[PDB]
Amino acid sequence: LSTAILKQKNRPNRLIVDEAINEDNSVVSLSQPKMDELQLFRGDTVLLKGKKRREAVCIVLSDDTCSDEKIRMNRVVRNNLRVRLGDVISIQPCPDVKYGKRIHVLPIDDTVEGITGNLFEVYLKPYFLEAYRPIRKGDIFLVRGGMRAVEFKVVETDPSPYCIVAPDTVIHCEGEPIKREDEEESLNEVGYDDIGGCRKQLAQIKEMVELPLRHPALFKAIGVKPPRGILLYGPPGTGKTLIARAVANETGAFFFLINGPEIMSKLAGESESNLRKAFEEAEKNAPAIIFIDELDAIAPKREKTHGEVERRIVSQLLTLMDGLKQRAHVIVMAATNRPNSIDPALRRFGRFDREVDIGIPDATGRLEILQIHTKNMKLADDVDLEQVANETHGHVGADLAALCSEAALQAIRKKMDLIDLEDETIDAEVMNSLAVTMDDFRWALSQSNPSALRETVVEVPQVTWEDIGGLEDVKRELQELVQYPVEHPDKFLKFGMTPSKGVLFYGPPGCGKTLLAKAIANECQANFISIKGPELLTMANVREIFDKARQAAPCVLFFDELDSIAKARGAADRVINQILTEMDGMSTKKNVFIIGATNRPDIIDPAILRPGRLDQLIYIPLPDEKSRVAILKANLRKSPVAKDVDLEFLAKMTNGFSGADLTEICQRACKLAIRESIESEIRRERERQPVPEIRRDHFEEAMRFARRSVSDNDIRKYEMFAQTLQQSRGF
Amino acid sequence: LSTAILKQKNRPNRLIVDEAINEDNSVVSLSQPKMDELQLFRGDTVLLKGKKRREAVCIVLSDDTCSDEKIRMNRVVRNNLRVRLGDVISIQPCPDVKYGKRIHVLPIDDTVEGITGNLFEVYLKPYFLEAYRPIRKGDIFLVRGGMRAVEFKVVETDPSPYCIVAPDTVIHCEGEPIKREDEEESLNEVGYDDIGGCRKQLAQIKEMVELPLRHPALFKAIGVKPPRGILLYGPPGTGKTLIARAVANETGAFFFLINGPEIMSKLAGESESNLRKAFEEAEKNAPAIIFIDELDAIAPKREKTHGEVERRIVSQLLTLMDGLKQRAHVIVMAATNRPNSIDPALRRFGRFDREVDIGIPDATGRLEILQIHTKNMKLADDVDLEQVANETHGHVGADLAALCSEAALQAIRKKMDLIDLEDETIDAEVMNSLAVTMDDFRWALSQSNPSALRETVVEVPQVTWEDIGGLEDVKRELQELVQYPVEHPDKFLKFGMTPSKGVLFYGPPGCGKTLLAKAIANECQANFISIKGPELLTMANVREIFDKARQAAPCVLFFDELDSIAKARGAADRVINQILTEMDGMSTKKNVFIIGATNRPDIIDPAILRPGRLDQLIYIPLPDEKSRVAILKANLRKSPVAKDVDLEFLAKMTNGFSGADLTEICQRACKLAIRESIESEIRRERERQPVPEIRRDHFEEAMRFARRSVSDNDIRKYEMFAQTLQQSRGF
Ligand SMILES: Nc1ncnc2c1ncn2[C@@H]1O[C@H](COP(=O)(O)OP(=O)(O)OP(O)(O)=S)[C@@H](O)[C@H]1O
Ligand SMILES: Nc1ncnc2c1ncn2[C@@H]1O[C@H](COP(=O)(O)OP(=O)(O)OP(O)(O)=S)[C@@H](O)[C@H]1O
Ligand SMILES: Nc1ncnc2c1ncn2[C@@H]1O[C@H](COP(=O)(O)OP(=O)(O)OP(O)(O)=S)[C@@H](O)[C@H]1O
Ligand SMILES: Nc1ncnc2c1ncn2[C@@H]1O[C@H](COP(=O)(O)OP(=O)(O)OP(O)(O)=S)[C@@H](O)[C@H]1O
Ligand SMILES: [Mg+2]
Ligand SMILES: [Mg+2]
Ligand SMILES: [Mg+2]
Ligand SMILES: [Mg+2]
Repeated sequence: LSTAILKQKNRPNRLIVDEAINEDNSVVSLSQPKMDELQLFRGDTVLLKGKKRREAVCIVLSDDTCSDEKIRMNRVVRNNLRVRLGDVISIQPCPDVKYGKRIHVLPIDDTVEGITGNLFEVYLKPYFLEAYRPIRKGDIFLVRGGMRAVEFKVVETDPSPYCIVAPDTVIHCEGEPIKREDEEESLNEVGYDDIGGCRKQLAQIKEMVELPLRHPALFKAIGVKPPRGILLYGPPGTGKTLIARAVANETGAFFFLINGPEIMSKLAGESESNLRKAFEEAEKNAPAIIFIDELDAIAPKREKTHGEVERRIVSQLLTLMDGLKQRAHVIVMAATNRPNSIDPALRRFGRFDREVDIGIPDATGRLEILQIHTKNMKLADDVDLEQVANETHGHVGADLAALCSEAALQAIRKKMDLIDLEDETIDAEVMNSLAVTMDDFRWALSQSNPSALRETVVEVPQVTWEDIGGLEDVKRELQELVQYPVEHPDKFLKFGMTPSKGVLFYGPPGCGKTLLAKAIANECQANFISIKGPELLTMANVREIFDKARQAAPCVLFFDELDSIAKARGAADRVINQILTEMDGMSTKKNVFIIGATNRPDIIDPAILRPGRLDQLIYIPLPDEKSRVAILKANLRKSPVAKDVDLEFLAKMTNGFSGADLTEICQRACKLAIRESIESEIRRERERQPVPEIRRDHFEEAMRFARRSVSDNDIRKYEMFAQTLQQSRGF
Repeated sequence: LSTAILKQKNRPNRLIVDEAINEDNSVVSLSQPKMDELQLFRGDTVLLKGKKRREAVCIVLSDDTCSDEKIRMNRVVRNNLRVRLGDVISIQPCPDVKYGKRIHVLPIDDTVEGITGNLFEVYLKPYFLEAYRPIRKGDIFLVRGGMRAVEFKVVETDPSPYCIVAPDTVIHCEGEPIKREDEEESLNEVGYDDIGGCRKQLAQIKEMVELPLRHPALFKAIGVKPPRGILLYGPPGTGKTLIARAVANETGAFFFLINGPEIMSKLAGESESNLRKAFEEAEKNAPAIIFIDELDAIAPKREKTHGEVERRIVSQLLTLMDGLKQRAHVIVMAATNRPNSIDPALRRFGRFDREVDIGIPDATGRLEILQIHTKNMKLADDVDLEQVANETHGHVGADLAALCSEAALQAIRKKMDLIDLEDETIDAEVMNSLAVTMDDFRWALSQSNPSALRETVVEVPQVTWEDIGGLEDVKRELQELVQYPVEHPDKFLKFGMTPSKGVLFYGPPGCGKTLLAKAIANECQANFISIKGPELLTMANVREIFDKARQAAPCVLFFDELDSIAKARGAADRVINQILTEMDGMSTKKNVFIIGATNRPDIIDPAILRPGRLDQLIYIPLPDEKSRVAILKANLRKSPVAKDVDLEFLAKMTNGFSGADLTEICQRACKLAIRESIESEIRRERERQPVPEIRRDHFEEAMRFARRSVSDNDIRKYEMFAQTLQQSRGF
């Protein structure tokens, strides 16, 4: 699997956190059989490994009420490891823990507000009375005393980082008290759990970055060289910088961060000095990561660049990238939202040759993002994040963070009648009551302008075969053309046939060509890329479409509305010839399928049909009576149709209708039902100051206005091309 | 021959390595007749020359069990020469070897891990006890002693580089111990054996570079001046830098390396200083090579350049190139992947006038690359590198190195369930078991995006006359037009006729024009360049195509789908007029053949047909019955067709079918067989929870759906142009 690196090892050292019974900050309880397997004894000091490299040293005890697979700890231990209930930790024996020489501690500010008592005497001394509590640098623990308990932070240890607080150890609380904001900033460090919708890409990053650095011998043994340069790219706001901070906070390697604007804001000469210093300091620390965020800020195309300093930065960076000895254990990551603006010399072998695409999240990916962002918001109980994830079509992670911000602001606007902008301090009874409801999310949805609306979406469609009425033969052909070479490639090797990767749908308008392309991509669970003819004529970029379909294989590359390009024949001639050239180079990829659709088969370019490009000509015809019943059933699945409606009769009397004409009939019936329902409630309001389902009368009224969208002469010509389209090339 | 310089001289001094019997690190055994021919005696110290200029001094002995053509040595001697079993060395008498004054040695780190004993006393003294072992600087030898033997490196010799370790010689092991990584980096130096698919180009480089430098008198005697500038060019990743390191590590000349980005990363003034210093230091060392890697980094087109410093670098380089006295014995090599971005003044006589094209490797060349890269990988036994070489179509050497990396990573992913990313050290039982299987290579193939897919391939096609059915007369014409002027030029001089270098294939679509062009290029063993019409209309660059066909002569330059250009008549007018101009200038090359194909002969530009451009008009017609049998046989060669299938009957009932229509019939039959086979196995799985060959029923079902791709009126018009196409020019 591609995500095997992210899988939990499920070792016995892994344990699940539980709610403590009597265990204080410095002890943890386990089941006795667990120590028997782990050979742990009583009174042993143990080391806990958690999230974001956080550590803790505590005492392991025996619990007869502890589960085998779980560990016992209080909320303080759960806090110090950045772990939560239900999360997994690791445990290992901790030897060589010596008595503390001197521990430097300090309290949290908001705990010692208004308190003038001696912190050491009143709080620290009783808590450290012969208990032999093991502590580590950076730990936070709650100490009772006085009217209110105060938390303290271990800022320095003698020795570091583990020590035992003996009664002979010197405990001192001098120094500037620790602000809660300082600990709060460290509490909310980014981790791999703060990225949603990037599970596959996070697996790639771990293999490319964390594996060659933690286990360089694993690559020397298999006799391969790991990459030195990783280029994260994607649209703006998709979380490349967020992944940078996640790797910064959850890697064992030394991490150096370079900002593009930071480097180029410096004078001519301090930029190169800072670049050289970054790579030098990364080589001094053996396993290191250099992240160059906004790579295209410092390394644009040398052909398209005016200043001398910009060109000297790019050459300096190329030199430093080439100067990595491959024995230095330095990996250079970079992020960019304009991957094609980067100097081509920086994307070669040995320099940023591996690329990770942090693309647009899909509906489930962006539901995961929404849960991450709302995880600390005060949500109401009626808010359905699954729904919000479904309407947020063109949103990226930053668009969803902005959407949650706007929802919170709408919630505040509903409470401004209770607050004032000029209060010295806000009311206390409005904070606890302040919650974001699903209505605020609907409002924020109506006002959000996504930044990723105008760019190609590559995802499995939700259109299913059940959305299509009839075309059972075409469904069989499409399965045998798109699914068999992908699912049973050995069959195609047995008979020596190579599969054809192209299909042309043609026929009258509104008969289901677009639905068929999406439905076959959905059944095969293949990514779907749709490029309408108008999008091509308003566009170098055809090359990016085919490259995008190559990266996302198995893919169905749909070229819809080819008739729009054909009518434009100029720019349309270049577009078609580019597409033909790409389809010739595309034959290598055995799992990218190209589909074209046109309802003007008389003007299609004959070269499109050459054996090897789109030689499978499938004719989607105007639906017959049985298919019309099926179309009407398929369109009305989401509608409450009353049982007296005879779809058999509706399909009998609509003779030359398309699938889209039948959809328009159902649309009119819903419009009549909505009008009747709206009139009914206005009449009720009129008297005070119904229409649950679409009935047969609505379909009668809607159908006497039915207009047939394909002429009889049109049907004749389409039937003629059903026989003579393969002959269109030649004369 | 063009590769005569690479041929082994097969001198008596050449010997084949053998597995030692009793020979230790300082002795080598030979057959007694070999010394009789070589006049070598017993106890003589001898010098061994191996790969990458490595040397060794040892003692020659007499072996009655040694072959005449082979030499005896242990693994230590085999290691010190960078030679392997089956490889050839050279031998010569070594006189004037004096006693050592002081030899500075040091051990390898991993050999002395955990060992605190005295290296000299325990190891070095017993091994050097009166044995009079001859040693050289940089030698590595294994010395027994203690619980574990330790290897030592000779870092300095008094005198250098040969010395005799007398008992009176001072042996000392002080100094920082030698890391194995340091020796490992020197072990894996690049040599001419680390380049695959460039045998012809390596021969060119040796003649242009290593011959004028080793034997300048050989050029003064024949009265010619050797070139001073060699330009390696090719697509990115094709191994130009690799050849640079190979020449650096396997030439007797002083080698200076200049990096384009290195030079231009310096300040305005240190760049010119570094260039001048490089050429000065190359002239101080008499036979020298200056390699300027990434030439286009420092020397772009002065017309297309903005900075003043860039233009001063180009002028500085032109001055230095012109300043080579031709008596300095300095050769300047350069590499570039944009040979047309270089200043035209640098490709003139006396400056980079010789060019070597490190092009795309072909199937056998890239099999050689794959063997080089996997030679230290742990491959399984089922991996077929010949197959991988066949699917990797658009790959260059760097794409194949990346492909082997991805295969190794897939192998690791299959073993992550046994390893952990957080282990302090990896498991030992998973390394030895970790091997790359052919399944990992198929996966890496499915994910590889080659960088050389979108560029012209120049190679001999695999299409053979047996792939074509019928057209026996056309095959005779093509042989008499393409093969006779190449194979029997004296015949064409006898009769005073000059051959015509152009052919126009025309006729109905799908009748074999593309196959005929590839088949004649394959029979003549000529390079084949194909330029489809769409590729031209999406493109200065026509000039590069004809230049590329001129460099690769004997070549068949195929202009396929000329009908696509004709229908576009603009950009198409410029393309045709450019092609016509090139065909006029192309008549000089007597061994570049141009072929055009069109299935719209009614709109071909009449100037194409002028006597001297494409005046040979060959009409490929719609196949007759006998040819249809031949086409069906040719298409089904790779398919398991059952014997009851009557191809004679199939061809009888398909009357007006093209070659491509018959191929489509065979494709449908294979699709029906695949569907039946897939249904059969699903039925077997259905009952548990066949179709070995295509039978006559499949061809019956497939043929009732057969559609004829050429109309009867189309056939009439094509037959009319079979008589009146030469008349198309004039009115
Ligand atoms: N995949 C994601 N998961 C969770 N939060 C995300 C994700 N992507 C974006 N966000 C949020 O959006 C914010 C902005 O994302 P960034 O990390 O700046 O994206 P970006 O790749 O840097 O885009 P740029 O810098 O404009 S090219 C982050 O701080 C997160 O709060
Ligand atoms: N066979 C069908 N089954 C169900 N709904 C259909 C069918 N054909 C058309 N429709 C409906 O009519 C709409 C027309 O879209 P399609 O027919 O898939 O695209 P089309 O064939 O290119 O025709 P266009 O887009 O109007 S030119 C669909 O979105 C459906 O709502
Ligand atoms: N012909 C070849 N034989 C063997 N290995 C090769 C060959 N070509 C490339 N490689 C491998 O691929 C790597 C990349 O080759 P390079 O030397 O970078 O090619 P290149 O010509 O320098 O391309 P540039 O520098 O981007 S223009 C080499 O280090 C080898 O490991
Ligand atoms: N005479 C033939 N013998 C064998 N196979 C043939 C023959 N003619 C056509 N084919 C098959 O049909 C395919 C069509 O390719 P060609 O006929 O060589 O190209 P063409 O003549 O330019 O016609 P196109 O490419 O369809 S416009 C070939 O790749 C073969 O698979
Ligand atoms: Mg950013
Ligand atoms: Mg549509
Ligand atoms: Mg290079
Ligand atoms: Mg062809």
